[PDB]
Amino acid sequence: VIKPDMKIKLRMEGAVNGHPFAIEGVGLGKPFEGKQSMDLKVKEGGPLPFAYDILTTAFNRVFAKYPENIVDYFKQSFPEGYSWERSMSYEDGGICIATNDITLDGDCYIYEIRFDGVNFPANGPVMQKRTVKWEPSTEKLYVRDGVLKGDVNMALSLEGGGHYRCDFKTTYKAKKVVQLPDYHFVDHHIEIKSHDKDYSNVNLHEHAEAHSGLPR
Amino acid sequence: VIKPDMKIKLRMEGAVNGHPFAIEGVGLGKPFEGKQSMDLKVKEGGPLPFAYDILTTAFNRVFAKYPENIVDYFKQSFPEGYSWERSMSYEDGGICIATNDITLDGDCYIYEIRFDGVNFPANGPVMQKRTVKWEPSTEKLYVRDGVLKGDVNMALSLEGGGHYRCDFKTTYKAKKVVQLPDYHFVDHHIEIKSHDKDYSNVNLHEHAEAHSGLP
Amino acid sequence: VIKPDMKIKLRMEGAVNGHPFAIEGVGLGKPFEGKQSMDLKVKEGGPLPFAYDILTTAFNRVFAKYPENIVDYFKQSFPEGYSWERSMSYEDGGICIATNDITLDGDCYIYEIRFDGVNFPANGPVMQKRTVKWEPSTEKLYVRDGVLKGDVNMALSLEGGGHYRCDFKTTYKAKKVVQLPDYHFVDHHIEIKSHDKDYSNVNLHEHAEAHSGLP
Amino acid sequence: VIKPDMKIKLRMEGAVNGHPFAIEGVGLGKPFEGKQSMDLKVKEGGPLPFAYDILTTAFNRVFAKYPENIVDYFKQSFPEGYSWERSMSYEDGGICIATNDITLDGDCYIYEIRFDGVNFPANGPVMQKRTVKWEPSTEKLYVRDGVLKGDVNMALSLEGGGHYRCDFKTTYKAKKVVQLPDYHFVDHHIEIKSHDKDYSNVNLHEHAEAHSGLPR
Repeated sequence: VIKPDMKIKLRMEGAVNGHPFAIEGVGLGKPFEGKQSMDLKVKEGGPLPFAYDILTTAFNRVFAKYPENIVDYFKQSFPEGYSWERSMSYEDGGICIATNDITLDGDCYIYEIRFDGVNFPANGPVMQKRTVKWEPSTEKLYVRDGVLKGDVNMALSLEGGGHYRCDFKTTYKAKKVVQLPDYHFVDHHIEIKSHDKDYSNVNLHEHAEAHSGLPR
Repeated sequence: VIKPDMKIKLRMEGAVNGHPFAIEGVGLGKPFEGKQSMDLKVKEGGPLPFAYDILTTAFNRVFAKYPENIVDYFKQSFPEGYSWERSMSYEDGGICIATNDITLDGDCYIYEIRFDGVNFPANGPVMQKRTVKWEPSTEKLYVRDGVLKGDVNMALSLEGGGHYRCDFKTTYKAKKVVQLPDYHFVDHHIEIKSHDKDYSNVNLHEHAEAHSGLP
Repeated sequence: VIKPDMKIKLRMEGAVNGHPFAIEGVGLGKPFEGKQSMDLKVKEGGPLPFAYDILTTAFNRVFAKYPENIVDYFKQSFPEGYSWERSMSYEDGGICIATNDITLDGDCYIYEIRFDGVNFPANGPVMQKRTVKWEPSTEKLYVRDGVLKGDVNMALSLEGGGHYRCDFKTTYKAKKVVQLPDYHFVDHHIEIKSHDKDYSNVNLHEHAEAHSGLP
Repeated sequence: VIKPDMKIKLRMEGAVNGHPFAIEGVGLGKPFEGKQSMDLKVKEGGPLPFAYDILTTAFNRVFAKYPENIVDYFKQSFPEGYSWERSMSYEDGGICIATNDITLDGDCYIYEIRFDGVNFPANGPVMQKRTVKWEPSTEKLYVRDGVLKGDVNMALSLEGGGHYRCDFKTTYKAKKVVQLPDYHFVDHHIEIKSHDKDYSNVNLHEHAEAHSGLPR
């Protein structure tokens, strides 16, 4: 049920600082190559009055290249699928939380995403749209209470230099019993490859690969 | 346009650990006495698989008794009203965030509430429904960036003793220009007065009073 | 063995952002009235390159007025005494941690204090010495694992208005078995009454009172 | 002033939950190989009533292998040296903070370390000594206010499975003006290679290598 080429359809509904928005996307990815791409359109709440970048990691670790020697929690979970829950705590007190319920219909993954954020300062980099991109990162994954956790300290690069930090904590929950992996890592890189002026239209790419870190 | 007795209608839509739910409420309160009560009904997602208590502070500081010597940000904001944004960070890593948009229709406040929480551990007191009540508390309120902030370290009492801590951070935003207050406090006390077995029906009370502290 | 008037001697050794310092103090207080004062002198590391205010809460809850209806963990612990451990997490990522070991010699409490802080930004209000005073506050106290916990969200007022928040988490540990109290509060107010230009010499006051909250 | 083989002498003084201790160490490392090792002896406060593992990352990024294409803040800082300040926030509310002032005398680095920790629960993995080792990790490094920051979400493996998380935030401060690097990573792995029963004697090794993460 996992093919080398898969399709993606998503809808995100959410709010930031109380202002509602919705986004839909269609994309495709290569589960065994750890690559995916997507075209996204703002359907409600546009033009978004906050940095689009805070949304992009919400738009599926199935699309991570896993080696033979590491248990792949995500690929095992299908056809039933899995869901995730995530908090994103920014250094200036802004906080977002999101969830994705991921199902499979034929060769198309369907994401139902909810995203909510609060307490972003009016003069902060998020509401003033001064973010440039996410730096690449390494997520740490480990088992807790029979489910899988993923943590990572991320950073947005800012216009005119400097970085803006965010601590991500994710819980991933398979919809059926699956084999549990040992502690491992997923390196990833997410990139807006193109966008129009107010980000109503966005082409988004991600590359991700699991590994076991420095040996000995 | 603020009367001694006012009505309340609310809808909350939300999710905890990805589990969607919705609650409706009707109540009434006394803005100048700092009291309010309401009846709440789970309309979707019932029976709620998490402690009801995490929701109750989301179910309006206009219902706080303010003395003459303290600027009342909330009462000033009407008829236009105000909105709030809040994060609630629990000591075991559970996080909720909520927003309320509050408007006025005649004598009736209307709340549009959104509530979301994630990362509550399966074995923790929230998902295990081991909470008893919120202890009384005191919110600290202060101005930042031309809007009003409210912070408080809250605690839930737990079944079989002990407490479970949660740090609240709220931003309040008037829909019009109002006078901004100096640093002050709001003491409050929130109580579920009655409920049925699975909390499908709940009668909720709050009492709150602003003050300027210890000399 | 607790008298209406008691003396205090302390030494604090510490470091902020890796910069070592040391302070000595002599003072006196009134355990049953919940008042205390003291004179403090920087002995090493002067002139301190950070806001003095971050240190003052480290410079003893025995000097809190407890009513009859609340168990007094602190007064019970003497003559053996008690110790405390505390973290202070500021909103800009600055972190301090402190410990005090408190003993009794005749009529004189002796404090051995250690204080350390890191990650205060160069441009932040602590390293820029832009703090004015701590606002009055209310500590929440409650039992966990047979010892007493104290939590409070504190705020420093800043020069030119605005506030700077800090979350306090303390653990208090009696040196002997004592009666454990129920959930309660300690209101307190701490003030630098006088100081010289670079805070080499400081006269510090505190007033504190326990209570059970809002009904 | 940077040699392929360098010596290390350190003293750490500190307290955990108010109980004071002191440790001294002698070791050596290979700055260009990103390898170092050390023998440590508890001089005061033994036998330590808490997990030794909380101390080990306090016992110098000079010993990280840096590629040509990444600015090496640490090697540049010598002979004058640099200092660091660090907070370590554990998921059960335990908190440690430490500082190291690092100087150079001939071919020997001298570390003066202070370490303080509080609010470790009596029944937690630290006071009950149920930690096994630190998992390998990837530190994220970036410039802020003209100094270098390093953040990483770390994890201790626990006896009988499971992990215990800790968020590290470090500030590194060169003692002279040096070139500032772009955002980068340092993968590392720290290991107690041998110890006696109560950890009075410990042989500690670390391997570390800088890189720039996933490309494109």
